Amino acid sequence: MVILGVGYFLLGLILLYYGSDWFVLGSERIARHFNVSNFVIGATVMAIGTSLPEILTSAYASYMHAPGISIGNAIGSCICNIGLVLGLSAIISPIIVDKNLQKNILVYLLFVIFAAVIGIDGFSWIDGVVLLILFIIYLRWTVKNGSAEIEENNDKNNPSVVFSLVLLIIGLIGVLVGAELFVDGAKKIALALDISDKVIGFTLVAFGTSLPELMVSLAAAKRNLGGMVLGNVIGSNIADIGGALAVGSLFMHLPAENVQMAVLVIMSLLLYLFAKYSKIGRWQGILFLALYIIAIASLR
Ligand SMILES: CCCCCCCCCCCCCCC
Ligand code: NA
Ligand code: NA
Repeated sequence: MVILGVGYFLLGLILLYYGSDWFVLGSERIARHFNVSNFVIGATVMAIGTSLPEILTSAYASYMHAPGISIGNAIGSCICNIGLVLGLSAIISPIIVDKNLQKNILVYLLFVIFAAVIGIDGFSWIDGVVLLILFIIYLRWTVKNGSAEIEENNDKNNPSVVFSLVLLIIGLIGVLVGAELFVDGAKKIALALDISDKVIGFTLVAFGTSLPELMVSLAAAKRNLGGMVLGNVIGSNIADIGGALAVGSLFMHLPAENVQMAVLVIMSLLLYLFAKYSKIGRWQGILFLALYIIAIASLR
């Protein structure tokens, strides 16, 4: 069993590594094809793609009468995206945020503050419907503001668009399967070593759901695509709240997570202030990483 486990683990790392880059490359080309910014493609296609694990996990957990895990994982993912993912990415490729993207981050901040407020006494299915609708509105508003598309499908290099789309799809298949092989491999190794417990198990799952955002953003950062990185942090958090958290609330009332929500609000405000008045570079990234470390050391 340890052999299959090692095999799954290594293969997962390989698929994550090359899949993340193919996903980024395909997504960037697609953005160019359809006259939208990297932020837009990051906040829509890439964000949703990489958040599929959180959404499925939250749905499953709530359906299995574990709403605490459902909301814990969703908000935990948001803290990870800003703290670890953006933190690492900012150092690799410092990001200067233009005016239009600043506006988008501000709207993101309003969304998070709104969710924190209505979730003070937990989330009901009605809160979830509301958050889901706002999720949809955000996406359309983001696409419309970030698209200077001024041509029809007949104006494009359609065979090139096909290649880009296939690269994107295969990339995404790579990162999602890779993330799952990683988790299952590590679980098999832990089981084989007789060191598996529920703490290690849930830690493995929680981190597994975040591996796609992590690898994709790092891949984007190494290619100096800061707008894509930023899009795929902001969009993932909204998809995690408007999508993963909301869908969880549809199966069961979710318990309040006021401490984690407060942390997310503060990190979001920080992110906005940096975007608006400075940059998201080395010491901003250092700060975000320090806050993430404090979070994983002290949050229950
Ligand atoms: C860059 C990848 C390096 C992998 C190094 C692996 C060393 C042995 C790791 C055992 C991990 C066990 C994980 C489940 C507890
Ligand atoms: Na995502
Ligand atoms: Na994810």
